[PDB]
Amino acid sequence: TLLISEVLKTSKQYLSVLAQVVDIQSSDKNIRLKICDNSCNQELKVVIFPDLCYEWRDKFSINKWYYFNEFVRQIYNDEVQLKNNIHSSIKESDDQRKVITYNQEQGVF
Repeated sequence: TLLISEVLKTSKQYLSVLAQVVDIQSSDKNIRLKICDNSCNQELKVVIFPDLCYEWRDKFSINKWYYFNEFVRQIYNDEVQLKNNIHSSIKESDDQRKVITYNQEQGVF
């Protein structure tokens, strides 16, 4: 598995990345995500296409970590992103802690 910091600069065609989903857009027949690391301060755009996108439609959870396995690296507008492809696979990370915090409106203090 490569870090997003790696992904941003690698020359590989195929990669696998463990990362957090910080944005979901289910805009029809495709899922578009932003994913995030602890290696970098930048997000990475991921597009999940027909086939794969069929099972992940309503599945993704915000801030959850997943293994994106054997995705394809591409460049669009000077921006690197990853895409689904025939060999691709996605798995929820089994070692993740759900933390629930509440923030209080501060104008009260």
